[PDB]
Amino acid sequence: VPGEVEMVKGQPFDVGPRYTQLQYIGEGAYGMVSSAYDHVRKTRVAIKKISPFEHQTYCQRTLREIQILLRFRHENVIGIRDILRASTLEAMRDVYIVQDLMETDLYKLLKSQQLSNDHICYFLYQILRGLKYIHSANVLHRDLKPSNLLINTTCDLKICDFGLARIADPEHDHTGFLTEYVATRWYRAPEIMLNSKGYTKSIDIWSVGCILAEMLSNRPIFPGKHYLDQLNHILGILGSPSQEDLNCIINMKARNYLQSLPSKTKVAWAKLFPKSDSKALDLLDRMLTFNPNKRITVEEALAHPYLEQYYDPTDEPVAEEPFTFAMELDDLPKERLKELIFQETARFQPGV
Ligand SMILES: Nc1ncnc2c1c(I)cn2[C@@H]1O[C@H](CO)[C@@H](O)[C@H]1O
Ligand code: NA
Repeated sequence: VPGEVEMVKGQPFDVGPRYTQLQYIGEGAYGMVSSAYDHVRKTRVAIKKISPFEHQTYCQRTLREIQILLRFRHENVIGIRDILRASTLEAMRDVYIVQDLMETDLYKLLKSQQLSNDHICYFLYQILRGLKYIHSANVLHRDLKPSNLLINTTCDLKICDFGLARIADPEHDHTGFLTEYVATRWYRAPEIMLNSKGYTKSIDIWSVGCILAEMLSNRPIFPGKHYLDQLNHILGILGSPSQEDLNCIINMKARNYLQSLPSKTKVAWAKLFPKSDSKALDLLDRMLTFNPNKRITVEEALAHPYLEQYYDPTDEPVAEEPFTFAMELDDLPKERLKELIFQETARFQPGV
């Protein structure tokens, strides 16, 4: 009963005999994710097809994702069940990451129903419980948003796609005005368009800040066409930055842009969100600060009263050891990255 190559969309998904009955799950600026029947574990799983190697940048992102996910182990973080790839370096064209199948994502859920303050609260907790574990290893997701937040029928939640993940390092965070980035625009912290590369845990807190407002209204906050517009959507709600708040902002252009913007007063949350728990609104406020230095940490957030029903310090594991990368890897020929990916996946080879 051979066959293999079922194709999701119009691309091959060579994962059989183990898995068959493939079904496209969705996007992935990264790779393509499908669901399939695992014949040994006799259960349906999710399997992402990554096809890098022809782009050094993709190679980097794929290697980081793999290396991190292979080393992480946490309930609110998606693990890797197996990794399929060619037994020959030369013949390896893509990598197949087999992961536990989740029913939906937070984005699909927000589009289908209005969450109760109870659901909103529980998902925030979980997101933060995973965030704590991730930050403990000094890792930054940098692309937290509704789609990267998988959820099952039992309301379980686990963080997604670490393709843009990197290690903190606030030493090389300054970058200059209007220096672009890859992460999803609607969730970019304001300092991203002003003077930051997003190399500090504060970048993750803002995103979660956006996600909370989102679960509270079933709509982005902050959309933005339109880079920069994004910067203006934020100021629209936060109001014009405080003096010393800048300021903190010595970047000629950044400081002048902000200066040329018509004064705008902050919009009370309880105003843009009438009928939402005050406890939740207070946390949000502390997550969406214009200044990254004043932004609430992942730990104080979990300790915030709105999560008091879930907060439990002896049941929110932390990373055993921090992580660090090259050291050269950023500037390295994509082929040498193919070897690292071929080595990192070695242990899953039914053979070598
Ligand atoms: N294990 C899983 N179960 C179900 N869906 C999954 C996963 C994984 I890994 C990713 N996705 C969905 O695919 C989208 C693109 O990354 C993500 O936004 C998400 O929609
Ligand atoms: Na994923």
